[PDB]
Amino acid sequence: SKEIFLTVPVGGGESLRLLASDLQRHSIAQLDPEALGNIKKLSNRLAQICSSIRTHK
Amino acid sequence: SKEIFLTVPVGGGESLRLLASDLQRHSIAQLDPEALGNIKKLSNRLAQICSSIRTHK
Repeated sequence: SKEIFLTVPVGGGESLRLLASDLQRHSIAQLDPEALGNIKKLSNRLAQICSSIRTHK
Repeated sequence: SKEIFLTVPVGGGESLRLLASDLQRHSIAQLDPEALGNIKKLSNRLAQICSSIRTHK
């Protein structure tokens, strides 16, 4: 494991392998309703951590 | 694999396991300079896909 990726199990079984070096839109737009919710929260919460970090200091 | 998580290899070896159900801030603030860059892009690009999807239609 060298590259970064997200694991979003389609529905509730097989886990998906989507690398950040590409981040396919459809791969996420083909998930289940419950999945879309998790993803949205993933980016939202994450975005908060970044700003919280001091990169200008 | 049922829960969603991100894999950010610290420096360049062992991959990290950070679930989205918690998303630890420090775990990301302790990574390497090259890692922080990838993460920031991960959330940015992802955020675009969401808005691209039609959830109001």
